[PDB]
Amino acid sequence: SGGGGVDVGDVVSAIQGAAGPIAAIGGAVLTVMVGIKVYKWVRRAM
Amino acid sequence: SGGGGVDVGDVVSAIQGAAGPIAAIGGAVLTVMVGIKVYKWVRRAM
Amino acid sequence: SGGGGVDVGDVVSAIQGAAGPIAAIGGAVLTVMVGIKVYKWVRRAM
Amino acid sequence: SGGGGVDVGDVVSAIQGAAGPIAAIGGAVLTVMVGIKVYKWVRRAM
Amino acid sequence: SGGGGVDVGDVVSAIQGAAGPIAAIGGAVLTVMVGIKVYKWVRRAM
Amino acid sequence: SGGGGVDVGDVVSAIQGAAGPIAAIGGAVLTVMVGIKVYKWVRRAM
Amino acid sequence: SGGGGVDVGDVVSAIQGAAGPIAAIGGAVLTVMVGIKVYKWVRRAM
Amino acid sequence: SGGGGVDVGDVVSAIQGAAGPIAAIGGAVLTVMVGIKVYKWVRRAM
Amino acid sequence: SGGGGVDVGDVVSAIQGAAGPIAAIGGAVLTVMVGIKVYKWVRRAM
Amino acid sequence: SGGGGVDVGDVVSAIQGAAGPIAAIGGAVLTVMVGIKVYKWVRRAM
Amino acid sequence: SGGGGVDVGDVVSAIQGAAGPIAAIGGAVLTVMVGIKVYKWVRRAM
Amino acid sequence: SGGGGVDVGDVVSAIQGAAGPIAAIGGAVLTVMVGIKVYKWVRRAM
Amino acid sequence: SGGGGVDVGDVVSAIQGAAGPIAAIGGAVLTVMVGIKVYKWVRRAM
Amino acid sequence: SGGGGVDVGDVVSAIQGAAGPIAAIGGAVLTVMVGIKVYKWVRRAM
Amino acid sequence: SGGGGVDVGDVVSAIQGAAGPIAAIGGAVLTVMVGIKVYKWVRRAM
Amino acid sequence: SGGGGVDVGDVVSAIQGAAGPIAAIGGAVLTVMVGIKVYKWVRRAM
Amino acid sequence: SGGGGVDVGDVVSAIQGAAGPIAAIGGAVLTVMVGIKVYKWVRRAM
Amino acid sequence: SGGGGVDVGDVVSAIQGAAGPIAAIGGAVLTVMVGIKVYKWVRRAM
Amino acid sequence: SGGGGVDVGDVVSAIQGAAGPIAAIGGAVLTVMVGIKVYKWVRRAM
Amino acid sequence: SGGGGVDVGDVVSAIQGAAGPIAAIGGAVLTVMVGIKVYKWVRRAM
Amino acid sequence: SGGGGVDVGDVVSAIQGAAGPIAAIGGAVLTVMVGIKVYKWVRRAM
Amino acid sequence: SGGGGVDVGDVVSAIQGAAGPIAAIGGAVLTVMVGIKVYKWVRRAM
Amino acid sequence: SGGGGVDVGDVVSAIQGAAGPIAAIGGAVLTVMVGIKVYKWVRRAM
Amino acid sequence: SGGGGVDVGDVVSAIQGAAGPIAAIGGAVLTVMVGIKVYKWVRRAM
Amino acid sequence: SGGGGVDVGDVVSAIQGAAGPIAAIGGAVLTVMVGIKVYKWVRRAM
Amino acid sequence: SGGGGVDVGDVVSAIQGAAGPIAAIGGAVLTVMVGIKVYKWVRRAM
Amino acid sequence: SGGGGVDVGDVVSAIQGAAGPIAAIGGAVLTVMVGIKVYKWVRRAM
Amino acid sequence: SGGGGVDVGDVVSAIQGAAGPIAAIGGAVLTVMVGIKVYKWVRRAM
Amino acid sequence: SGGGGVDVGDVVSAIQGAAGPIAAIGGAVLTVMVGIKVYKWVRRAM
Amino acid sequence: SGGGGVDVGDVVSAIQGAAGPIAAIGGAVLTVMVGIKVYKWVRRAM
Amino acid sequence: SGGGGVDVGDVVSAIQGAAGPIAAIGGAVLTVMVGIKVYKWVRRAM
Amino acid sequence: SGGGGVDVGDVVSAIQGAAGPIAAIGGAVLTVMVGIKVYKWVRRAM
Amino acid sequence: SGGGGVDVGDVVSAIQGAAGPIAAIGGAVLTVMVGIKVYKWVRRAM
Amino acid sequence: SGGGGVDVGDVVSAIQGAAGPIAAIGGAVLTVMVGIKVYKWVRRAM
Amino acid sequence: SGGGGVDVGDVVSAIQGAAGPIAAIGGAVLTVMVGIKVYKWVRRAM
Repeated sequence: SGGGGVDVGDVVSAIQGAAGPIAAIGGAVLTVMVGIKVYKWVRRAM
Repeated sequence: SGGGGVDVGDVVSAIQGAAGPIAAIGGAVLTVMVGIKVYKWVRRAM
Repeated sequence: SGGGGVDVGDVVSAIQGAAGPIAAIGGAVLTVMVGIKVYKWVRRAM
Repeated sequence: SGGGGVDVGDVVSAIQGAAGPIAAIGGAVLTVMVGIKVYKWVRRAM
Repeated sequence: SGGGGVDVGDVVSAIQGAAGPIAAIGGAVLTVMVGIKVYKWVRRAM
Repeated sequence: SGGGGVDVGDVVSAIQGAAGPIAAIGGAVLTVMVGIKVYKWVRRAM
Repeated sequence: SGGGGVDVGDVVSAIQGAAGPIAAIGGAVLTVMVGIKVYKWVRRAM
Repeated sequence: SGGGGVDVGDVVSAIQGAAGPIAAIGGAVLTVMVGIKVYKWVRRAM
Repeated sequence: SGGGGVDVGDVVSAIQGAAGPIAAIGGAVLTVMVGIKVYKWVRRAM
Repeated sequence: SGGGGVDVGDVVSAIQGAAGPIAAIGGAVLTVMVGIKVYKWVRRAM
Repeated sequence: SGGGGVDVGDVVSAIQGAAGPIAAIGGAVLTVMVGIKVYKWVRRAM
Repeated sequence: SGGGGVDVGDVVSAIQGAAGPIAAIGGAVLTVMVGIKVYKWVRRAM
Repeated sequence: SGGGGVDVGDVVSAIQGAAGPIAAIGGAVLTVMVGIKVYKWVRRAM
Repeated sequence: SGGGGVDVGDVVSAIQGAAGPIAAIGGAVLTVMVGIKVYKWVRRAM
Repeated sequence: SGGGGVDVGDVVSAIQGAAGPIAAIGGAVLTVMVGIKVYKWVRRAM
Repeated sequence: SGGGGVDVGDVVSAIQGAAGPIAAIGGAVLTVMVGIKVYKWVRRAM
Repeated sequence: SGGGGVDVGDVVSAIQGAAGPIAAIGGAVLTVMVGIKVYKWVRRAM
Repeated sequence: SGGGGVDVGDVVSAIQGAAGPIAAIGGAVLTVMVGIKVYKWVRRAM
Repeated sequence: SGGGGVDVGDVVSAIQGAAGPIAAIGGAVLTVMVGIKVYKWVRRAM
Repeated sequence: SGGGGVDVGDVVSAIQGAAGPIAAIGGAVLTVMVGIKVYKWVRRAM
Repeated sequence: SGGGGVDVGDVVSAIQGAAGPIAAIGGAVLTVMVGIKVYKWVRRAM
Repeated sequence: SGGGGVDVGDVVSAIQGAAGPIAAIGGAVLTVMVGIKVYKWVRRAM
Repeated sequence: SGGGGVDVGDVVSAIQGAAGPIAAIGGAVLTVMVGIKVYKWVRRAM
Repeated sequence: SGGGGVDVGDVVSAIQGAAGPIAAIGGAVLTVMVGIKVYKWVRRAM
Repeated sequence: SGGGGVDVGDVVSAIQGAAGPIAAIGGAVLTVMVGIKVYKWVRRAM
Repeated sequence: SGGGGVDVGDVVSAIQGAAGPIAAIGGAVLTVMVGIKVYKWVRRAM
Repeated sequence: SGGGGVDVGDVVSAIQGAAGPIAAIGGAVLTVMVGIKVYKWVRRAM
Repeated sequence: SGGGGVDVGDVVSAIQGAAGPIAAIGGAVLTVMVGIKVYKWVRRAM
Repeated sequence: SGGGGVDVGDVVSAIQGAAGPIAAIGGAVLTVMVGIKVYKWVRRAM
Repeated sequence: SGGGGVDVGDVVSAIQGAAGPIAAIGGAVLTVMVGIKVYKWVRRAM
Repeated sequence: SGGGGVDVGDVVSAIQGAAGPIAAIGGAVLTVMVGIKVYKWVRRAM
Repeated sequence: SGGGGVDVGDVVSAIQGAAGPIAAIGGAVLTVMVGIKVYKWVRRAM
Repeated sequence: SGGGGVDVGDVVSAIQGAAGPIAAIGGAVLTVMVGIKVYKWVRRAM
Repeated sequence: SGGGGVDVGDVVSAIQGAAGPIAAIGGAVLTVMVGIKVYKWVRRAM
Repeated sequence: SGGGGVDVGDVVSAIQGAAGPIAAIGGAVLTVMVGIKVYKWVRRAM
C-alpha cells in the first residue's frame, strides 16, 4: 500500500511530469531547426 | 497451513500487487521518453 | 520541479534562442545567393 | 550566447560578405555578355 | 577574405577580361557583315 | 589568356577574314547587275 | 489490459494526433515555397 | 505444471499481447512521420 | 494539445507567413526582369 | 538410489521442463519487441 | 517578423531597385540601336 | 548601390556612347549611297 | 482530405488565378509592341 | 495482417490519393504559365 | 490577390503605358521618313 | 525446434510479409510524386 | 564427460542452431526494408 | 598424497576440462548473435 | 484521363481558339497596309 | 513483379499517354502561331 | 552461403530487375516531353 | 587456439564473405538508379 | 608464485590473444559494411 | 607474534601480491574488448 | 539495347518523319507567297 | 575488381552507348527543323 | 599495426580505386549528354 | 602506475593511432565521391 | 595537416585542373556554333 | 589526367570537328539562297 | 564521323541540291517578267 | 581541464582548420564550373 | 553531505563544463561544413 | 524503535537525499550532450 | 585509523587516479572517431 502503491504513484507523476519540460525543449529545438532549413529551401529557390 | 500457505499467499498478492504501481511508472516513463524522440524524428524531418 | 521543469525550461530558451542567430546566417546567405543569380538572369536577358 | 549568438553572427557577416565578391563576378560577367550581343544587334542592323 | 574576396575578384577580372576578345570577334564580324551588304545596297542602286 | 584571348583572337581573324571572299562575291555580283542595266539605259536611249 | 492496451492506445491517438498539426506546417510551408517559385517561373518567362 | 507451465503461459499471452498496442503506436507514429515528409517531398518538387 | 497542436499551429502561421515577404521579392524581381526585356523587345523592333 | 537417483532425476525433468514455458515467454516477448522496432525502422525510412 | 518580413522587404527594394539602372541601360541601348537604323532607312530612301 | 546603380550606369554611358560611332558609319554610308544615285538621277535626266 | 484535397485545391485556384493578371500584362505588352511596329511597317511603306 | 496489410493499404490510398490534388495544382499552374508565353510568342510575331 | 492581381495589374498599365511614348517615336519617325521621299518623288517628277 | 525454428520462421513470413504493404505505399507515393513533376517539366516546356 | 562434454555439446548445436532461424528473420526483414527505400530513391529521382 | 594431491588433481582436470564444452556453447552462441545483428546493420544501411 | 486528356484538350481549344482573334488583327492590319501602298503605286503612276 | 513490373508499366502508359494531349496543344498552338505570321508575310508583300 | 550468398543474389536480380520497368517509364516520359517541344521548335520556326 | 583463433577466423571469412553478395545488390541497384536518371537528364535535354 | 603469477599470466596472453581473432572479424565486417554503403553513396550521386 | 603477526603478514603480501597477475588479466582482457568495439564504432560510422 | 537503341531509333523515324508534313506546309506556303508577289511584279511592270 | 572495375566499365559502355541512338534523334530532328526553315528563307526570298 | 594500419590502407586503395571506374561512367555519360545537346544547339541555329 | 597509467597510455596511442589509417580511407573515399559528381555537374552544364 | 591540408590541396589542383580541358571543349564548341551562324547571317544578307 | 585532360581533349576535336560538316551545309545553303535572289535582282532589272 | 560528317554532308547535297529547282523558278519567272516589259518598251516606241 | 578543455580545443582548430583546404577545393571547383558555362553563354550568344 | 552533495556538485561543474569545449568543436566544425557547401551552392548558380 | 525506525529513517533521507546531487550531474551532463548534437544537426542542415 | 582510513584513502587516489589514463583513451578514441566522420560529412557534401 504505502511504499508500493503510493511511492510508485509518485514515480509516475514525477517522472513523466518532469519529462514534460523535456518535450518542451523539443518544441524549442524545432523552432530553430526548421528555421535554418527554411533558409536552405530559399537558397534552393534562391 | 498457517505460516506456509497463508503467509506465502500474502507474499504473492502483496509483492506482485505492490509491483503493479512499479509498472505504472513504466507507463509514465514511456509518455516522456517517446515524447523527447517525437522531437528527435521531427528534427530529422525538421 | 528543479531539474525537470526548470532545467528543461532552460533547454528550450537556450537551444531555440541560440538557434536564432543560426537563422540569421540564413538571411545573410540569402543576400549573396540571390545576388549571384540576379547576375544569372541578367546574362539570360544579357 | 558565445557559440550560438556570436559564432552565428560571424556566419552572417562572413558568408554574405564573402558572397559580395561573388556578385562582383556578376558585374564583370555582364560587361562581357552584353558586349558580345551589342555585336549581335549590330550585325542584325549590320 | 581569401577564398571569397580574392578568388571572386579573380572571377571578375578573368571572366570579363577574357570576354574582351569575345567582343573583338564582334568587331571583326561587323567588318564582314556590313561588307556583304554594301554589296547589297550597291546592287539596289546597281 | 589561352581560351579567352588567343581563341577569340582567332575568331576575329578567321571570321572577318573568311568574310573577305564574301565581299568578293559583292564585287562580282556588281559587275553583272550594273551590266544588265547599262542594257536598260541604252534601251531607254534605245 | 490497463497499461498495455489502454496506455498504448493513448500513444497512438496522442502521437499521430499531435502529428496532424505537424502536417499542417507542411501545408503552410507549401504555400510559401511554391510562392517563391511562381516568381521563378515568371522571371523565366519574365 | 502450475507455476511453471501455466504461469509462464500467462507470461507469453500477457506480454506479447500487451505489446500489440505498443505496435499500434507504431502505426499511428507512421501516419504522422510520413505525413511531415510528404510535405518535404512536395517542397522539393515545390 | 500544447506542444503538438499549438506549437505546430505556430509553425504554419510563422513559416508561410514569413514566406509572404519572400513572395514580395518575387514581385519586385519581376518589375526589374521584365523591365530589361521591354528593352530587349524594343531593340528587336529597334 | 531412491532419494539420490530418483528424486534428483525429478529435479532435472521438473526444473528444465517447467523452464520450457519460461522460454515460451521469450518467444512472445520477441513478437512484441521486434514489433515496436519494425515501427522504428519504418519511421527511419519514414 | 525580423528575418522573414524585414529581410524579405529588403529583397524587394534592393533587387527591383538595383534593377532600375539595368533598365537604364535599356534606354541607352535604344538610343544607339534606333540610331544605326535611322541610317538604314535613310539609305533605303538613300 | 555599387553593382546595381553604378555598374548599370556604366552600361548606359558605355553602350549608347560606343554606339555613337556606329551612327557615324551611318553618316559616312549616307555620303556614298546618295552619291551613287545622284549618278542614277543624272542618267535619268542623262 | 483536409491538407491534401482542400489545400491543393487552393493551390489550383490561387496559382492559375493569380496568373490571370500575369496574362493581362501579356495583353498590355501586345498593345505597345505591335504599336511600335505599325510604325515600322509605315516607314517601310514610308 | 492488421497493422501491416491494412494500415499500409491506407498509406497507399491516402498518400497517392491526397497527391491527386497536388497534380491538380499542376494543371492550374499550366494554364497560367503557357498563358504568359502565348503573350511571349505573340510579341515575337508582335 | 495582392501580388498576383494588383502587381500584374501594374504590369499592364505600366508596360503598355510606357510603350505609348514608344509609339510616339513612331509618329515622329514617320514625319521625317515620308519627308525624305516626298523629296524622292519630286525628283522623279523632278 | 519449436521456439527457435518455428517461431523464427514466423518472424520471416510475418515481418517481410507485413512489409509488402509498406512497399505498396511506395508505389502509391510514386504515382503522386512523378505526377507533380510531370507538371514541373510541362511548365519548363510550358 | 557426460554432463560437461555431451550436454555442453548440445548447448552449441541447439543454441546456434535455433539461432539460424533468427538470422532467417534477418533475410526477410531485409526484403521489406530495402523495399521501402527503393521507393525512397525512386521519389528522389521521382 | 592420495586424497589431497591426487583427488584435487582430478578436480582441476575434470572441472576446467568439462568447462571446455561450456566455452564451446560460447562459440556457437556467437555464431547466432552476430548473425542477427549483421541483419541489424544491413537494415541500417538497408 | 482527367488532368492529362481533358485539361490538355482545353489547352488546344483555348489556345488556338483565342489565337483566332489574333489572326483577325492580321486581316485588319492588311486592310491598312495594302491601303497605304495603293497610294504608293498611284503616285508611281501618279 | 507486381510493384516493379506492373506499376512501372502503368507509369509508361499513363505518363506518355497523358502527354499525348499535351502534344495536341502543340498542334493547336501551331494553327494560331503560323496564322499570325501568314499575316506578317502578307504585310511584307502587303 | 544460404542467407548471405543466395538471398543477396535475389536482391540483385529483384532490385535492378524491378527497376527495369522504372527505366521503361523513362522511355515513355521521353516520348511526351520531346513531343511538347517539337511543338516549341515549330512555333519558333512557326 | 581453437575457440579463439579458429572460430574467430571463421567469423572473418563468413561475415565479410557473405557480405560480398550484399555488395552485389549494390551493383544491381546502381544499374536501375542511374537508369531512371539517364531518363531524367534526357528530359532536361528533352 | 605458481597459481597466482604464472596462471594469471596465462590469463592475459590467452584471453587478449584469443581476442585478437575477434578483432579480425572486425576487419572483415568492415570490408562488407563500408561495401554496402559505397553502394549507398553511389546511388545518392546515382 | 609468530603465528599472528608474521603469518598474517604473509597473508597480505601473498594474497594481494598473487592478485596482481589477476589484474594483469584485466589489462589483457581490456585490449581485446575495446578492440572488438572499435570494430563496432567503425561499422556505425561504417 | 531495348530502351536506348530501339526507342531512340523510334525517336529518329517518328520525329523527322512527322516533320516531313511540316516541310509540306513549306511547299504550300510557297505557292501562295510567290503568288502574291507575281502580282507585285506585274504591278511594277503594271 | 569485380563490382568496381567491371561493373563500372559496363556503366560506361552501356550508358554512352545507349546514348548514341539519342544523338541519332538529333540528326533526324535536324532534318526536319532545317527543313521547315528552308521554307522560311524561301518565303523571305519568296 | 595489422588491423588498423594495413587493413585501413586496403580501404583507401580499394575504395577510391574501385571508384575510378565510377568516374569512367562519368566520361561516358558526358559523351552522350553533350551529344544530345549539340543536337539542341544545332536546332536553335537550325 | 603499471596497469592503469602505462596500459591506458597504450590504449590512447594504439587506438587513435590505428584510427589514423581509418581517416586515410576517408581521403580515398573523397577522391572517388567528388569524382562521380564532377561528372554530375558537367552533365548539368553538359 | 596530411589528410586535410595536403589532400584537399590535391582536390583543388586536380579538380579545377582537369576542368581546364572541359573549358577547351568550350573553345572547340564555339568554333562550330558561330560557324553555323556565319552561315545564318550570310543567308540573311544572302 | 586521363578522364579530365584526355577525354575533354576528345570533346574539343570531336565536337568542333563534327561541326565542320555543319558549316558545310552553310556553304551549300548559300549556293541556293543567293541563287534564288540573283533571280530576284534580275526581275528587278527584269 | 557518322552523325557529324555524314549527316551534315547530306545537309549540303540535299539542301543546295533541292534549291537548284528553286533557281529554276528563277529562270521561268524571268521569261515572263522580261516578256511583259518587251511589251512596255514596244509601247514606248509604240 | 586537460582532456575536456585542451583536447576539445584541439578539435576546433584541427577540424575547422583542416576544413579550410576543403573550402579551397571549392574555389578550384568554381574556376572550372563557371568556365564551362562561359562556354555555354557564348554559344547562346554564339 | 560530503560525498553525496559536494562530490556530485563537482560532477555537474566538471562534466558539463568540460563539455563546453566539446561544443566549441561544434562551432569550428560548422565553419568548415557550411564552407564546403557555399562552394556547392555557388556551383549550382555556378 | 531506535535502531529500526529511526536509523532506517536516516537511511531514506541520507540516501535519496545524497542522490539528489547525483541527479544534478544528470542535468549538467544533459547541457553538454545536447550541446554537441545541436552541432550535429546544424552540420546536417550545415 | 590504519586499515580503514589510510588504506581506503589509497583506494581513492589509486583507483580514480589509474582511471585518469582510462579517460586518456577517451580523448584518443575521439580523435579517430570524429576523424572518420569528417570523412562522412565531406562525402555528404562530397
